[PDB]
Amino acid sequence: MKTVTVKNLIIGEGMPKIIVSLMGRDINSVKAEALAYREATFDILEWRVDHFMDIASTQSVLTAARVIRDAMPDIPLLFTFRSAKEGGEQTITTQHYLTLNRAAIDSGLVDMIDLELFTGDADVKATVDYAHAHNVYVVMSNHDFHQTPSAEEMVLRLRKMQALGADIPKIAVMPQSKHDVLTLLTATLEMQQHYADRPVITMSMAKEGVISRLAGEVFGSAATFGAVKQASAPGQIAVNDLRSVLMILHNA
Amino acid sequence: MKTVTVKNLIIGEGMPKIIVSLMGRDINSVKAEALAYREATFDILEWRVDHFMDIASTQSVLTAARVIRDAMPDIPLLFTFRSAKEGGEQTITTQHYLTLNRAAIDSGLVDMIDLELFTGDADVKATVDYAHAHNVYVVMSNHDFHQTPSAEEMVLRLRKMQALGADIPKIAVMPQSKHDVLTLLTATLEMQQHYADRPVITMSMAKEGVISRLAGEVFGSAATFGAVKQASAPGQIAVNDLRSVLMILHNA
Ligand SMILES: *C[C@H]1C[C@@H](C(=O)O)C[C@@H](O)[C@@H]1O
Ligand SMILES: *C[C@H]1C[C@@H](C(=O)O)C[C@@H](O)[C@@H]1O
Repeated sequence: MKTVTVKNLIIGEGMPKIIVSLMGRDINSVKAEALAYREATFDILEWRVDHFMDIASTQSVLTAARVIRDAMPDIPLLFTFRSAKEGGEQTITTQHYLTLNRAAIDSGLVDMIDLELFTGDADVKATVDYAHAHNVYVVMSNHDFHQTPSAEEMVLRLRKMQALGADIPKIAVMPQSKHDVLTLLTATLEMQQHYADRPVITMSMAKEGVISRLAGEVFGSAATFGAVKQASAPGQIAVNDLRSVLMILHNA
Repeated sequence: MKTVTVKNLIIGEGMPKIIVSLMGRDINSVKAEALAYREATFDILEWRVDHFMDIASTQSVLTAARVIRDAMPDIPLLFTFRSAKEGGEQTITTQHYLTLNRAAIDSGLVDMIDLELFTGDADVKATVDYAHAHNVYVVMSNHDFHQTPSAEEMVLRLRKMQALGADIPKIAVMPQSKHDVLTLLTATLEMQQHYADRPVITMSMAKEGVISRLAGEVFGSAATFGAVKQASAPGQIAVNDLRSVLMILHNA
């Protein structure tokens, strides 16, 4: 295992780390959300950049990143543009997606970026190497909002992310049955037992999958997402309730 | 599904029911424990009769049952002699085991008895029919403190309990790996999806199995055990923490 340490938070040891997602449509709402979020308790702040409407302007995006960093100078900050293709709010070109992520890297304002695996291998690898050259970590990600692949497919997908240089592979899948939730846990455990080179983040979405957001410590998900007021994906529970459960499991 | 209702508690619907176990070595300690336990919040009281030292006297056992019922007139009360063979505190003959359970049935003091499947089919069936003739329900049980059978074996074991007339089949197994915890959840889900005639109670014991004590609602365990001060089996957590988690999952 190679853990990832950002600002004295160690990802891949101990209790799963709690991530919350800031969603602001405009600069004023980003400000208001940042000031509210700093009164919540969590480990990592994700900025969901795809919720921001003025996406075409790299400088508008950077101004908003600074509002967030100014509000929370000491928080681990993860910059995430989630494509509509993978369940996010809007669509941009691949070149603009890469430009935004590289601008985030260059700014020094963010600790981590999210890179979607299915952007394409060559672009992903080049952007991972750019991030690493500038001391930014990569959460490499994949989301299936329709269905759950087999455990074997999910393991191979997470292993491919590792091979492309991901610091933290991540997969979120949609259960169509309770059995699909167990499939996601099975894949998570296989990574823990047999492919334990990088911390991985896994989740089964929606109501049936909520147990997967709670059981990260035993089966090997390094982080989990909670909701401050609105979920950033189906199945997230209130962040304080998430924290309560994680502590009970850590101390059991 | 045929649910089991005891004193306005419905087992096999809604949130898993919380069971705690009263362990007293003698009549004075049974008294003290009953008075403490009635200041805890839970759904079913199990009296672990095998912890009681004066086991040879049916009348001493009945006196202790009455102390408990007097302290808690409205609680669902489950009478359980757990054999040392199945992880309990002492050994008695099969005939004395049956005598104690029948005396409990006859007393009107208890709502449910525990009957261990591996006592033997004919004795178990006869005692189930005696319980049913006297309006007492049967939790039919099996415990493996060493290892976890396959999911297929556990399903067939729980189905056999159903066939012998169990109102609530129950299995507790010891994981030797994290994979074994998933095996127990898999068997539980198979009962929910394909053999949903009776409520079943399932648990993977010890620290690795604790998630199985929390995830009953999603995968189909009808009840779960918590600890008031001391666990009655490995892996039980503090009852208030158990209750907190169950409510979070019920409301997620
Ligand atoms: C990494 C994904 C995970 C989503 C989830 O399923 O909780 C939340 C979303 O904001 C993140 O980008
Ligand atoms: C039915 C068993 C279950 C045990 C457990 O694993 O929690 C506790 C014990 O007192 C019960 O009789």
